[PDB]
Amino acid sequence: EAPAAVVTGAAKRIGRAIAVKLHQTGYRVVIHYHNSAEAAVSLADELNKERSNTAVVCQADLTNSNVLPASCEEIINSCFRAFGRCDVLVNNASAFYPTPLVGKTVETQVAELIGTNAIAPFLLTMSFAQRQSNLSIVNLCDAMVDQPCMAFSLYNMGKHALVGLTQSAALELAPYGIRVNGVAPGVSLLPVAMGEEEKDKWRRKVPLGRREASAEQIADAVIFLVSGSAQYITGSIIKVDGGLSLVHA
Amino acid sequence: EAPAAVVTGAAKRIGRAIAVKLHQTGYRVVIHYHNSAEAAVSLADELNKERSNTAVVCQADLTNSNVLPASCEEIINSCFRAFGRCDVLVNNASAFYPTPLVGKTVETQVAELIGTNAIAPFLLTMSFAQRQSSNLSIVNLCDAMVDQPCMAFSLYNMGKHALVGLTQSAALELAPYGIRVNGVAPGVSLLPVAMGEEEKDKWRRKVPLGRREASAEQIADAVIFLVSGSAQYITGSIIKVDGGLSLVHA
Amino acid sequence: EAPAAVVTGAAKRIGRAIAVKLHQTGYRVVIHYHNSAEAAVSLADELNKERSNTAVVCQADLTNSNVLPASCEEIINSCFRAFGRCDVLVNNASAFYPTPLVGKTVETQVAELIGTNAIAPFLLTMSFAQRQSNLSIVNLCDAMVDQPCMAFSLYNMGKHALVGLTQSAALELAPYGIRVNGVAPGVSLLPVAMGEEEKDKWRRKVPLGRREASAEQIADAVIFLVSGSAQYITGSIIKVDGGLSLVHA
Amino acid sequence: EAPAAVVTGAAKRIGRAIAVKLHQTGYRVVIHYHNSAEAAVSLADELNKERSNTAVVCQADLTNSNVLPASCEEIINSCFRAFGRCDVLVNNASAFYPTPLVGKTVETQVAELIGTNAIAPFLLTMSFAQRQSNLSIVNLCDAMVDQPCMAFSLYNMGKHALVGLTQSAALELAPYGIRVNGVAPGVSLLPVAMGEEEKDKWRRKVPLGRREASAEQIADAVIFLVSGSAQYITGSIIKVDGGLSLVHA
Ligand SMILES: NC(=O)c1ccc[n+]([C@@H]2O[C@H](COP(=O)([O-])OP(=O)(O)OC[C@H]3O[C@@H](n4cnc5c(N)ncnc54)[C@H](OP(=O)(O)O)[C@@H]3O)[C@@H](O)[C@H]2O)c1
Ligand SMILES: NC(=O)c1ccc[n+]([C@@H]2O[C@H](COP(=O)([O-])OP(=O)(O)OC[C@H]3O[C@@H](n4cnc5c(N)ncnc54)[C@H](OP(=O)(O)O)[C@@H]3O)[C@@H](O)[C@H]2O)c1
Ligand SMILES: NC(=O)c1ccc[n+]([C@@H]2O[C@H](COP(=O)([O-])OP(=O)(O)OC[C@H]3O[C@@H](n4cnc5c(N)ncnc54)[C@H](OP(=O)(O)O)[C@@H]3O)[C@@H](O)[C@H]2O)c1
Ligand SMILES: NC(=O)c1ccc[n+]([C@@H]2O[C@H](COP(=O)([O-])OP(=O)(O)OC[C@H]3O[C@@H](n4cnc5c(N)ncnc54)[C@H](OP(=O)(O)O)[C@@H]3O)[C@@H](O)[C@H]2O)c1
Ligand SMILES: CN(C)c1nc(N)nc2[nH]c(-c3ccccc3)c(-c3ccccc3)c12
Ligand SMILES: CN(C)c1nc(N)nc2[nH]c(-c3ccccc3)c(-c3ccccc3)c12
Ligand SMILES: CN(C)c1nc(N)nc2[nH]c(-c3ccccc3)c(-c3ccccc3)c12
Ligand SMILES: CN(C)c1nc(N)nc2[nH]c(-c3ccccc3)c(-c3ccccc3)c12
Repeated sequence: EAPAAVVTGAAKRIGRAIAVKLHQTGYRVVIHYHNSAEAAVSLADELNKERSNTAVVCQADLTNSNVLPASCEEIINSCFRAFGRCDVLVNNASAFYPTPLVGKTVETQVAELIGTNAIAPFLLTMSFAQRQSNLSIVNLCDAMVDQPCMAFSLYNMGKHALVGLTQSAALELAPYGIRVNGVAPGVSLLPVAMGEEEKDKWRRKVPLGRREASAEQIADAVIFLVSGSAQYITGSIIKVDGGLSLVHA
Repeated sequence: EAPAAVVTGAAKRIGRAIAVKLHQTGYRVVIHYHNSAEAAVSLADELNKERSNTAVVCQADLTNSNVLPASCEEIINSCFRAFGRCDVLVNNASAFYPTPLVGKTVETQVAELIGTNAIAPFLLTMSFAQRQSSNLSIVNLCDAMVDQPCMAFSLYNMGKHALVGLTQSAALELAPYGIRVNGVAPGVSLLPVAMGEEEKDKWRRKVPLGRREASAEQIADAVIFLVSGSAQYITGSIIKVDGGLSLVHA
Repeated sequence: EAPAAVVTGAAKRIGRAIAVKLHQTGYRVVIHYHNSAEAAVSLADELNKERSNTAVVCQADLTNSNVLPASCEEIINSCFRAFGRCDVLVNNASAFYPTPLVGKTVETQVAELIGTNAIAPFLLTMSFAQRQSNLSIVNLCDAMVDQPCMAFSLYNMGKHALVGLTQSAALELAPYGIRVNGVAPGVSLLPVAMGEEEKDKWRRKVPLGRREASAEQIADAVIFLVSGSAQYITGSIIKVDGGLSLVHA
Repeated sequence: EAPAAVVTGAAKRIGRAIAVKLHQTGYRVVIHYHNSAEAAVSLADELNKERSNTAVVCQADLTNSNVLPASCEEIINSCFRAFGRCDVLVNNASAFYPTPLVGKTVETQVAELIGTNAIAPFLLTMSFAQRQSNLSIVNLCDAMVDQPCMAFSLYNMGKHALVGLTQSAALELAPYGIRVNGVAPGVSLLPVAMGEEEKDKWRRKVPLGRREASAEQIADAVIFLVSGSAQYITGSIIKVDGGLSLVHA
């Protein structure tokens, strides 16, 4: 029987590439999404056309609130309901925008940035562990977490907290055979929202090829960590950044 | 005119040691507290006996909620109200208890552990900056053992990791405003009030430098250094005060 | 045409396992050794018996000296002489013994521990780059480098230097398309000879399975890093440590 | 009576500021130097004029060689000869120049850069410990050690090794009551001869004040670490960098 994975924020960009690559490796997948319903459904259709009954969708807002724990339990339950098992969890969903220290209320900014990047991953990890082979969790971290973008305090706080969870959960879940690791992009998939000077600016900074990573290149590191070639790896965060984090100001 | 400082969770233990040391150094202090009203007012009294109108208490819950930003703005406002200025913010208040992955609800555990150790610091830092020859700084109480977490303390550890991020992010963003943001990271310092002595000494024997926990004063000494003119170029630095504990393998 | 790899300290233990796995993967290999002449020649014999003309040995002392640069240049030259190309360098060879602060002279301890663990990797890197495809270098680091063993200051200084080399070379060699990464064991392959009681003491410290890594598990991470699935990864150090580095005192 | 301190490389710039500030705090000092004999002699004169026979000079090359251990033992011996005690060691002396991976020979660059930045500090640390209250060692590290300057591998390796020494020696010397810490400048006291327009290119990068640290600001962290206000501080590296290491590419 085929193992099953949950991928959060899987309708597009990097999460989509991760879902596709896991599916290509033999996994049945739960495609979690928030607003991108059309793309999520379209992906499930593509994957199921490829192998019957190997993809479902699960919608949820991963903003922090009093109902988040239940939402996270529901996402995990989705995988068990469809597939009878949940082997892999990939915490990819993430809000990202500036929150200057000096439009949304600040409390809403806290809820979204800290929720998606950290609390939800924790609650998902909890539900995943409680519901239990090669079991593992992969968290999408930031290679430049110690050289933060100006004015992105809350995002960066969420991403540091995710490092904490990766390490703490690796330690605590190791007794149950559940590995917990991170994959930490530098820049990958520059937005269409972004100008040509701005994109070029980022690309010129990347030592290895002066270009951003493709989504597939991020997904390759996820595949490695969930594989049997990573059986002794837990609590490790693998940068997939082309050397970007090594470049001083 | 004397500068003024806000210390969170300053009614007892390390926070009090910090408020006391700042006060001795010439600061006027806002003693924030949550449940320890008697301890806070008593400290405020001691300090005002030393110098009149140099201490005030300020009560606030720093659990995450949708009014936390208001609460944090009020704390800073209380320093301006009392003293006409606010030079130093120390983020010391902290909830600490296990939250196993496998009867406070989890919502409450998330709110208290992430609110006190990270979100309140952020919102206080926001309010401190917004409300502004001077020496403005923020000191965050971090964990020296943040990368070797205690078993079953994931939310507390997430909170402290987030506080590293805030220290770095805020150092970067507030530097152009003349506001320095640093950390002090104890290893083991004042042991929990309810801990016994088979266990207190088990923590003590782990510490390379002296086989003993740090005194509150020793933690405060590092805080006083970072707020001082002797640290005028230091920002985004987290100073470990751990007797080498973080260097010891399993 | 088959790519080629130099593995230092490859006659036994972890370097041998890395050489065996690269070879099983399709590489021709230079098996470098210092003293284990017999284990080394036996390994080339066996690999060549499996695929003709795919392994050679190369003897060099990697202690620091004024001749170390020529010795490192010759190692890389030996790979080109045998195979016509040099695609991969694995800096595995390492002296390891205590050097307390309070039979070998200190001169000799410095030369052996700092030479093998840091200066030879640097010179081999230089010769690798100067002599020049998915080109990459993998350095064998320590997962515990920031929680050092008591009385192992020079060994630890070496392994820290190795971290700096991994990062500096990743940055500098990126424009040439050469990736530089690290694999960081916690405990792996305990000396057959170390006492059993001491062995079980190390084993009981590892969160994931309460056992040391196999040599093959370490090699798996090397294989990942030199592969086409790691083409945007440079300057990354992957712990393969079962969470050991995460455990407080 | 008054404590005593060795400062390596103390004839000018940051080492000189450290020596002066220690002396002003009440220490007697050994002013170590290599080439700068006029400045070292002149400094000791100035300090002895303040307080009689509270300063001596000591010349030594700290390049790695077979005689480096005796050289370092003689530096510590010189403190004992002059003042009968040695309470503080400041490892400040450092060679700094590029060593590209692609007329000094490379073995000489290894010897100078690894010798001054790491091996001499180790040797001085050994001698200091052997010859033994508030005893401590302060090592001059880099805030930018994980974002290395392009083509400065050997220097960066040296500074990484020095982090490792700081930590290893803190652990090992703690039972002797000797604390071991570091001070990590970002950019400080730029060379007088560097054009001001090149100086401004570094300055512009520093978040706190768009300027470099004074030598005195660096010395202030050293004075803190050696003081009774840092009596529980060991194995800590304090960045004094105006936020520079936080700024991304
Ligand atoms: N791209 C990079 O260069 C880069 C760099 C560093 C780190 N990362 C990390 O790598 C991961 C993938 O990056 P990305 O650029 O692909 O991410 P992204 O496109 O910014 O976001 C991925 C998905 O997150 C989901 N999401 C956002 N807010 C949400 C909410 N409130 N509740 C539930 N889901 C929500 C969205 O779902 P819907 O679209 O369905 O609304 C979105 O598709 C992220 O964790 C990111 O932080 C990426
Ligand atoms: N002690 C150590 O060994 C150690 C180790 C590592 C890190 N640290 C860090 O150093 C700091 C001081 O340590 P400590 O042991 O002195 O701290 P503590 O005694 O555990 O807590 C300090 C104060 O935090 C306040 N607090 C707790 N929950 C709160 C809430 N919901 N809202 C507002 N305030 C709240 C309490 O105020 P009231 O009493 O008024 O309710 C308490 O007095 C903490 O940040 C801690 O994490 C300490
Ligand atoms: N085993 C672990 O738990 C562990 C933990 C952390 C890091 N690592 C790292 O992983 C790598 C492999 O570990 P290992 O246990 O397999 O190493 P090892 O058995 O201690 O050393 C491997 C080889 O190093 C070579 N070597 C030693 N001194 C040399 C010299 N002066 N010149 C040239 N070569 C020399 C030896 O070659 P000859 O036999 O031919 O003389 C030896 O076979 C090392 O870099 C090590 O530091 C291992
Ligand atoms: N300046 C910065 O921005 C910066 C940044 C990062 C780290 N640091 C560190 O802070 C410390 C002080 O920096 P700096 O800029 O003041 O250093 P520096 O001027 O480049 O060098 C300091 C002294 O090192 C001595 N030295 C050089 N080679 C030597 C050798 N082979 N043997 C013995 N002594 C030798 C020299 O002595 P003589 O003059 O007597 O020959 C020199 O005066 C250094 O360890 C440095 O790496 C500084
Ligand atoms: C949709 N995008 C742009 C992202 N989405 C999410 N959820 N997280 C992101 N993190 C980054 C980022 C963060 C720090 C340093 C570099 C890239 C990014 C980012 C920022 C710039 C260019 C490309 C990616 C990012
Ligand atoms: C009241 N106490 C005990 C604390 N309070 C707060 N708010 N934070 C704390 N953090 C720790 C701690 C964390 C990691 C490693 C060691 C101690 C502790 C801690 C835990 C055990 C022994 C001493 C201190 C701690
Ligand atoms: C042959 N051995 C014993 C080694 N050889 C080399 N070249 N390097 C080694 N590094 C380690 C090590 C170092 C720090 C923490 C754990 C293992 C070790 C090590 C030390 C103890 C048990 C297992 C491995 C080691
Ligand atoms: C005399 N100088 C220039 C130095 N001397 C020594 N012994 N070490 C030095 N380290 C640096 C440095 C290294 C990395 C990043 C920034 C500055 C420097 C440095 C490099 C550039 C500008 C100012 C200082 C430096």
